[PDB]
Amino acid sequence: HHHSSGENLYFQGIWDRMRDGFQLQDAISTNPRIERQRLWFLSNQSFLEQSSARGSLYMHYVVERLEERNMPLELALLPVIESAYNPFALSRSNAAGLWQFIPATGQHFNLRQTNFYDGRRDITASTNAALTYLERLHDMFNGDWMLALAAYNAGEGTVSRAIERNEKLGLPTDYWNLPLPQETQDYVPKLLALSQIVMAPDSYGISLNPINNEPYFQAVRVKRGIDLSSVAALANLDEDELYQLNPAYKRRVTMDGPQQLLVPMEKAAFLTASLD
Amino acid sequence: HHHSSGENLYFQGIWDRMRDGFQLQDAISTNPRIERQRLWFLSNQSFLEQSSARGSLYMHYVVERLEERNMPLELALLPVIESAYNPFALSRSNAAGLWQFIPATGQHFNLRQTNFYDGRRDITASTNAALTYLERLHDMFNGDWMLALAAYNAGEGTVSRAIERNEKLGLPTDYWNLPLPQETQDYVPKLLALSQIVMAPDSYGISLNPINNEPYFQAVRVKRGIDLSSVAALANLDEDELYQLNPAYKRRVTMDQQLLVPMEKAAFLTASL
Ligand SMILES: CC(=O)N[C@@H]1[C@@H](O)[C@H](O[C@@H]2O[C@H](CO)[C@@H](O[C@@H]3O[C@H](CO)[C@@H](O[C@@H]4O[C@H](CO)[C@@H](O)[C@H](O)[C@H]4NC(C)=O)[C@H](O)[C@H]3NC(C)=O)[C@H](O)[C@H]2NC(C)=O)[C@@H](CO)O[C@H]1O
Ligand SMILES: CC(=O)N[C@H]1[C@H](O[C@H]2C[C@@H](C(=O)NCCS(=O)(=O)O)[NH2+][C@@H]2CO)O[C@H](CO)[C@@H](OS(=O)(=O)O)[C@@H]1O
Ligand SMILES: CC(=O)N[C@H]1[C@H](O[C@H]2C[C@@H](C(=O)NCCS(=O)(=O)O)[NH2+][C@@H]2CO)O[C@H](CO)[C@@H](OS(=O)(=O)O)[C@@H]1O
Ligand SMILES: CC(=O)N[C@@H]1[C@@H](O)[C@H](O[C@@H]2O[C@H](CO)[C@@H](O)[C@H](O)[C@H]2NC(C)=O)[C@@H](CO)O[C@H]1O
Ligand SMILES: [Zn+2]
Ligand SMILES: [Zn+2]
Ligand SMILES: [Zn+2]
Ligand SMILES: [Zn+2]
Ligand SMILES: [Zn+2]
Ligand SMILES: [Zn+2]
Ligand SMILES: [Zn+2]
Ligand SMILES: [Zn+2]
Ligand SMILES: [Zn+2]
Repeated sequence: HHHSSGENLYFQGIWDRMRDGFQLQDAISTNPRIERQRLWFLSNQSFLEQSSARGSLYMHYVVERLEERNMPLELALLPVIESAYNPFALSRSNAAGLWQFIPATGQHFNLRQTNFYDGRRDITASTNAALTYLERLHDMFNGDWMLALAAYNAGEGTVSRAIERNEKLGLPTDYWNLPLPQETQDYVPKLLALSQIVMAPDSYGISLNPINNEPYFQAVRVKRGIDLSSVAALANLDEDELYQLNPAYKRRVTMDGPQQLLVPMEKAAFLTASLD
Repeated sequence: HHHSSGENLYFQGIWDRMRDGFQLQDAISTNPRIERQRLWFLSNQSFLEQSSARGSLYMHYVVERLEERNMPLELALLPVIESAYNPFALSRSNAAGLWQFIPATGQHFNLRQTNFYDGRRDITASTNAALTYLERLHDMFNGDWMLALAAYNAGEGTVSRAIERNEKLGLPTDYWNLPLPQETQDYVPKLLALSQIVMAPDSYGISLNPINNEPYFQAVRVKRGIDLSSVAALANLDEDELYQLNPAYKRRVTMDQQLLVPMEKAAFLTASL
């Protein structure tokens, strides 16, 4: 119960703002599995740097959504481990977008999947769905964020079955003792290790890319037959940047999508007035 | 039902959109207490009409917040019964804003209360706090929205103590069997009755005030303490309308960084401020 309710506008950078809402640091065990993931980040330092530079487009939005819901701000780092904040990322299980929704879970959250539009890549739709899913999982596991994260990665069924197996054997049923697939064994310590580094990067000899505490994009209502090319030309925008903000459109063809477009803040007023 | 933003253009108005996200209709009992509240609304029809006219400023925002959290859209009616969608409404217990936060609960959610600023009246801050509170209450009562609503009105402690009392007596512990203060006895059936009317207004001989399924306002960044009078003059806005959208400011001086403005002036004010 650290509710900010809109005073976090005063923070200079996004990292400080994120740190303000961290909720999982108090209870971090010193399980060696966390140390193991911490070393991975230190020895692959370009991973966080590249994720941060891409993340600069999206992180402000993610942070504000988490704050509004009073959810742990460590979850603003979840796309780092899921997708390196690359919304075009696609796993071999066909997990898609920043939040790595598989097709069936995406479908459950009404993240539409056509040949030209994939709602799982849509920044705003996918983020709100992911936070809703995470909240639901947390509720299903009696408020335990470790089990919720495990279930996000492995599925609620897998985690529940692991719990019941341990109950029958007379083993403890906390996340750390569950016999989960290796990916899920690594998943939670990975997030915890990364959050420790983000909390105190100096202490690991790391420097984070400065990211300002300001919105990068604004949603603009548009018409049906307006191409990204046309919007780019109209506002003298970099078409690559527009695509990175609107990655749901495969082949950059604006078909099959909602009548909303994310545009850079500095051109938002012009495009609002021009298109709407 | 999880809501996608592609359904939105097809909705006629906000009432259709609201109904789409209703989650509490399936399990509404036919307890006489609900019928009793339903009759009150039918015999005092101006109540919902006045609430709807005020609500036209705010309802779209509330609906979108509820959708993105997959929370019951019946909760978009909670400000009707709490405040008639009037953010200046103030109970004798000093419950304030659309969502009627009392001082201590407001404080808990960091809704600041000075002689010049009351965060409880702030549309976006109060709404997000209320939804968070409601979600937390729902979680505390094992997903039961009846108990959550009762707790919103009476407090978590009161409801928990009523449940424990019934357990010891060997009574069921569902909302309907708790002997709560009369306000809280009426509170939940009031919301359910109103949602039934909104769900099928034809069936009660009611026609709801048309409200478009479009945003009324947009948030605009301001980096300084500007007067709302100055903003109103700059954009040729009615100062009253600006105040209704930004009711937290007693002194209208701001100083106390986001400002809600009518959609049609949003681009101009974004560029100007
Ligand atoms: C002489 C005469 O008869 N004059 C008529 C006026 O009475 C009438 O004004 C309206 O009257 C009704 C009372 O029947 C009143 O309804 C009340 O509205 C408030 C909300 O503002 C509710 O209070 C909230 O209740 C919840 C609990 O459920 C609390 O959690 C919340 O904190 C309370 N909020 C506040 C601010 O106190 C009351 O419960 C509700 N009473 C009910 C449903 O019985 C209307 O507000 C009055 N409206 C106005 C504009 O005054 C008028 C019609 O407008 O007609 C006159 O003739
Ligand atoms: C957000 C999301 O879609 N989560 C789903 C998850 O995806 C995981 C899968 C993982 C992934 O794609 N791993 C494969 C990596 S590799 O390409 O094979 O190396 N990434 C996603 C988010 O963590 O898979 C499990 C299990 O199917 C699903 O549980 S279910 O309810 O039982 O279906 C769960 O819903
Ligand atoms: C959102 C909110 O602030 N809810 C609070 C609620 O307010 C209620 C009070 C009621 C109200 O103002 N009633 C009095 C009306 S009258 O003017 O006296 O007739 N309206 C508000 C929202 O439902 O009062 C209870 C009990 O104190 C609080 O529980 S506590 O945890 O035990 O403090 C609860 O937090
Ligand atoms: C398969 C692989 O090596 N992917 C790279 C990993 O670092 C990482 O993989 C992601 O692992 C998550 C579990 O920790 C999965 O939930 C997620 O789906 C998976 N993502 C992808 C695209 O395979 C991510 C980004 O860090 O992709 C690669 O970079
Ligand atoms: Zn709290
Ligand atoms: Zn803080
Ligand atoms: Zn669901
Ligand atoms: Zn919950
Ligand atoms: Zn919790
Ligand atoms: Zn069990
Ligand atoms: Zn819907
Ligand atoms: Zn629920
Ligand atoms: Zn006026």
